[PDB]
Amino acid sequence: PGVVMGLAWTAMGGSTLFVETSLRRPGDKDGSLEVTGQLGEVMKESARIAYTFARAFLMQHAPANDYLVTSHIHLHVPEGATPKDGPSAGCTIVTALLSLAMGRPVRQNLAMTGEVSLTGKILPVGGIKEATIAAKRAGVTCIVLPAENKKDFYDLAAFITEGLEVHFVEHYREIFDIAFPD
Amino acid sequence: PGVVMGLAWTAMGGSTLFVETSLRRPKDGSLEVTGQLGEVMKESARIAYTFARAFLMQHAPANDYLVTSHIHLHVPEGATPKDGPSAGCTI
Amino acid sequence: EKDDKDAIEEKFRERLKELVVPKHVMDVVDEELSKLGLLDNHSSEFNVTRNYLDWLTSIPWGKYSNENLDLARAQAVLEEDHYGMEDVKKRILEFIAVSQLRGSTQGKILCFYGPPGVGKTSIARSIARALNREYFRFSVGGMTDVAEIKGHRRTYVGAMPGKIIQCLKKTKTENPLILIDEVDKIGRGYQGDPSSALLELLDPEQNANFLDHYLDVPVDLSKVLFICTANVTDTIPEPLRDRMEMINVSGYVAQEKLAIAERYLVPQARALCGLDESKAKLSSDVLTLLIKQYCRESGVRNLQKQVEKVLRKSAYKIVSGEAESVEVTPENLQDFVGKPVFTVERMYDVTPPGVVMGLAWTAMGGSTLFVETSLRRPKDGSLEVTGQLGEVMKESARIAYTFARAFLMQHAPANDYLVTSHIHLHVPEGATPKDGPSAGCTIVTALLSLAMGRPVRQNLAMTGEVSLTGKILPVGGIKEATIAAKRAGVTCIVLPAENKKDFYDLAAFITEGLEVHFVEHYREIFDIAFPD
Ligand SMILES: Nc1ncnc2c1ncn2[C@@H]1O[C@H](COP(=O)(O)OP(=O)(O)O)[C@@H](O)[C@H]1O
Repeated sequence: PGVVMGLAWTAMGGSTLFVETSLRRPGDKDGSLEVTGQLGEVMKESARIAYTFARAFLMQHAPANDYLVTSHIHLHVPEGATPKDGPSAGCTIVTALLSLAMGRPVRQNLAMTGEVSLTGKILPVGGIKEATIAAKRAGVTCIVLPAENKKDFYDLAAFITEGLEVHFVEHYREIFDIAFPD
Repeated sequence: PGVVMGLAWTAMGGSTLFVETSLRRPKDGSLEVTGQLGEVMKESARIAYTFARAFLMQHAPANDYLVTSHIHLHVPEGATPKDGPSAGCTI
Repeated sequence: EKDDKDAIEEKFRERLKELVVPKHVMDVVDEELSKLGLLDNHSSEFNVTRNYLDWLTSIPWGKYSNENLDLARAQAVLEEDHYGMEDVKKRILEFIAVSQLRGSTQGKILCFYGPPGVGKTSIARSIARALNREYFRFSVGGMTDVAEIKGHRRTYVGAMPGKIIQCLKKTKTENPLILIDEVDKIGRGYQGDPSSALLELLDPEQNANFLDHYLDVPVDLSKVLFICTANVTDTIPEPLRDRMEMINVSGYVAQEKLAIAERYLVPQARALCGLDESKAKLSSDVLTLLIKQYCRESGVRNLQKQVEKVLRKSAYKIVSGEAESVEVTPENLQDFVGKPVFTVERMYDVTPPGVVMGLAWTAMGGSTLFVETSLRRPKDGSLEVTGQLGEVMKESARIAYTFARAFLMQHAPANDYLVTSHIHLHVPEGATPKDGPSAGCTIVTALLSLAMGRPVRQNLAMTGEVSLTGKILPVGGIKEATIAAKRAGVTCIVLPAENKKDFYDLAAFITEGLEVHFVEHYREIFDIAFPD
């Protein structure tokens, strides 16, 4: 729980990244989020946007849950030596925070990517070909992509697409059902 | 509610941008501005926040939403940098 | 081949007979002529020898333009060629008088600085005409290469002498008038620093012998009137400032702009458009309307473009056959220029509490400034400053805030607004960067007006640096600020007492109609801003 596999663009055929969340610390005080790793300014901002939406999404889904409001959460992307940037992992951060807050592991062999706004809308991201190739190399079964990237995904070669269950989403509410079927 | 469409200038012509605000937390309120916003755009948010806080006093005195609550302000497409006081009234 | 070369040698020798060639130059001619004698016409080096020797013969040696030394005639030329510019005209008249006493031509280094469009470049042509000199103009703003000043090496293929050397041939005299433009806009460069070359040009000791890179011989650059133009003096390099004599040209008020447009701008644009006075008519009201609404600069550069546009459309109208004669009345002005560009002279017609009008000065020209204060929130208060404020400007706000708190204790002890409230201070037009302690006293008035809830006296503009104890310090650009204040239609202007010299150096009509107050401490400003 608290670990979600993501997709990243790399010159060496792309790669898949992970997002790890953990409790940093065990009445009006509020929690805080710390982001570690060589994250760029755009990537750091996306974590703040994801953190705000994750808090808001929790009130509607589970008002009694106050894990994301009071607790202090540490977010780390492993392999900190390599620099990371881009809003690609915005939706991955939301799932990691939600999984940690709800204490439920995300669906196995599931990878997601795509920029997310603080209202929950999923925005298209570049490097669809690299992300899809890295997903197959990582041996994932389900891949979540923005709905606006449907043309990019279907423009790829036939032999790098079959065998992959791809989900196209517009809002994070659809990602929540896929990530946490229950 | 909390989302307003604005107008912007780009190299490839005009563009339309949205301004979305949300509650950061469920006694002084604070405003956080996200996105690759420039110094001029960041300052215009402070001016807009001050005026909107003052405008509510003369319009809805009983409404204390802006003075106490914590509001997060984000302009979508965070990868693309933005600057200018053009979006002052949209905020 | 030799016979053709012989004719080339003979014609070149004839040209140098009139010139008083220096001792070290004639030997250079002789050796080049000797090399030309033994070189064939088809040789590549023959062209270089032929061209270089031509340049040496073309440059005058000891030939001086016939200067005019009549004070009355020169003054009449200056008055008929330009309006105003008394300080510039006085220096030129004094220049002629000194030359008369000396009994021979002499040179000087002069600098004209002011807002663009004032007439710095145009007066240079009038001065040369009055002085019976030759006018030459070149610019150094944003220039990084020093080779342009002195040319390139002779052995280099496709190399030409420098602009000063090129100036000598075209002017055909050793006593020309040289104009340098955008001196304040020069900057440091990686390839080379032309500031060192400019220092030698403007140094009376160094310019006596100037070394180029093509002719490779010293040239007497003295006895040459050097005129340089700039927008501001602060950005001019310190060593260059000392060698230059600073003469200030200020902007023009609305009544001054109409006189320039009626007498100079309109006739010049009409003449170059092929029209006549009878066919094309521009009244005073349309010219007044163009200045008030279609222009905002302190100069007349933008006004000239608007006037030229009107004549261009009028010339097209008569050619197309719409009318034999075109009269530009205010009713049909929109058919020529369109909707007015500027509709409001000032952002705040009536200042609410916490709003005080200020004055700002730039290289662009004078400008008006506003300071707005508001309650950011309904143990210790805080002040937030917005806008593109510089480091100096932000610090002045801190000084003003501290003094404003102290002033309220001694004036309204029961009032704790400035200590127990969070106040946001904003200077509108946040896109434009702002810097300088000029608005120090303006910030104090804005904070005091907001705390007391009393609007400041209408049509009042103030400027001047304020100290921690309340002392008012002098500020620069008083002339530019006063012109902008007059354009903004203010009635009362508050200035530091140490700036009295700058304010009274303005023209009589500019000062007239303005209620100026000179202060040394902010206590006097409080009474003026808040009479009750
Ligand atoms: N007092 C004046 N009398 C006559 N013409 C003037 C006067 N002031 C300005 N002008 C006109 O305005 C124009 C100003 O342009 P110029 O001075 O060359 O710009 P800059 O100052 O940037 O070099 C000139 O062409 C000049 O004819």
